[PDB]
Formats: sequence, C-alpha cells, structure tokens
Amino acid sequence: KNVVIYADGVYDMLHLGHMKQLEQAKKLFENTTLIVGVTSDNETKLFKGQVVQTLEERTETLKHIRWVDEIISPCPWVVTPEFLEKYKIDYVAHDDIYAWLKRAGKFKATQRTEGVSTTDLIVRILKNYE
Amino acid sequence: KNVVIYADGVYDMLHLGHMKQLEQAKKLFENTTLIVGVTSDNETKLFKGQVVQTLEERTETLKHIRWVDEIISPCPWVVTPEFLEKYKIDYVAHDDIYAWLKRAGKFKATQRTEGVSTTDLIVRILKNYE
Repeated sequence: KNVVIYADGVYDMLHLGHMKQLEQAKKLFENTTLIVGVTSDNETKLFKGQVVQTLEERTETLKHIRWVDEIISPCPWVVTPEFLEKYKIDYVAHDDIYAWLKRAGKFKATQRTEGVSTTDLIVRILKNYE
Repeated sequence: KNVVIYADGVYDMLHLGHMKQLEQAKKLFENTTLIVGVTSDNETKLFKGQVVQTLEERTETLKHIRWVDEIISPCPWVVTPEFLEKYKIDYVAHDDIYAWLKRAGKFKATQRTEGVSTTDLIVRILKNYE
C-alpha cells in the first residue's frame, strides 16, 4: 500500500510556502514515504543563481519538518529514470523537461503559496521605518 | 510512561534555533507529548517588543515541525500552577520568575543555538553587496 514520493528543490530559507508544498506531496496518497532531494551549492549557483544557505544548513532545517521521511542531500539536479529505479520512487512531486514523467504516469502536481516568504517578511519590517 | 512537556515562546520567523530547542524539549524523556504555547500579539508587543508575524502565521508554521504534538495558541504570558493542572503538564521546558517551577521539580532546561537566525541571514546577503 505504501507509495514512495520524491520532491526536490533548493529549500533556501525554508518558510511556510515550502512546508505547505511538502505537506501536499506527503499527502498525495494515504500511505506514503516522502523523500526530499536538496540541490547542491555548486549546481544551484550555476543553474538557478545564488543560494543563501549552504547545503548542510538547508538540509538540517528540512530534517525538522514533519512531512519529510528521507532526505537525499545533495540530490542530482535532473531526475533520471535510473534515479527513480535506484530509490524505488513511484511519483515525482512538483509545482518540457518533465514530459517523460507525465508520460509514465509518475508526475504529481503540487501548488505554491505566494506572499509567505522570508523575502516578503523583511519588507514587512521595513515598511515600519517608512 | 508518557510525560507531558510544555514549551512556550514567541516563535517569530521560526529558524533552526527554535527547531533545535523544540527537538530538545521533545526528547527530554523517552515517551513525551510536547505542547507548544504561542504568545499573543498584544502581549508580546506590550512586554517583549515588536513581533513580525501574526499569531496565526507563527502558529501555522509551528504546525509543520516534527517535534510539536499540540499547540496552545494563544497561550498565557505567565505560566501558573492552575495552568499546569488544567493541561496535565508534567514539565515546563525553558532555556527568578521560574523559581517556583524549579522548587516543584518541573523545570527542564534547554539551550539556545547562536548565529542560525533569520536576522543573521540577511546580513549574509548584504555582505555580498559590500
């Protein structure tokens, strides 16, 4: 009955937005194992641009989130069919590179939550000082 | 065998420091229930000074932390013997107003972790721009 779910991301400065997305992946089915992949520093910088916390910092925070069952840290930047087989992953959770996952029935959408983020929060502090 | 532990705080902009403290309270004994009390907006502002996130925001984030079993939100600013009886609390976890708790054997120390905080993190961003 147990379904293995994989979610990957940078998870920099984790906030309610990440946590809700993780909750959503974890609850895609009744009985799941959520594996979270955390991207390496070098590849995030090269491909996405700038990361604020190190790999160890971003991984250690994730360790404290209820929905997270296992962490792969670092994780590959791109998911492969081999990777899914290696870790016996049934579905990849995500918010076309992913065409092959949809074709295989292994693509599960999750949504984002705007406005909740660390960035937005210091704005809040500063509006105080006009 | 189960021990009820109570921890209270503001829990504004939750970071690894709060999470480690929560972990520590949760693991004081083998079998525990960790109850977390989150302080109200009005009383935090009046007594401590400024809060960045609302009561609902600070409580909803805490909901996602592994170690948290129950939340009282808002919680009283000061713990009373009546309060402990009401919620069948065995120990209060904390990092002299608390003399009475020590006297009763109900005071459990937990430690802080410096440098890990949201504030410290935007400093990190800004050192980039000299």
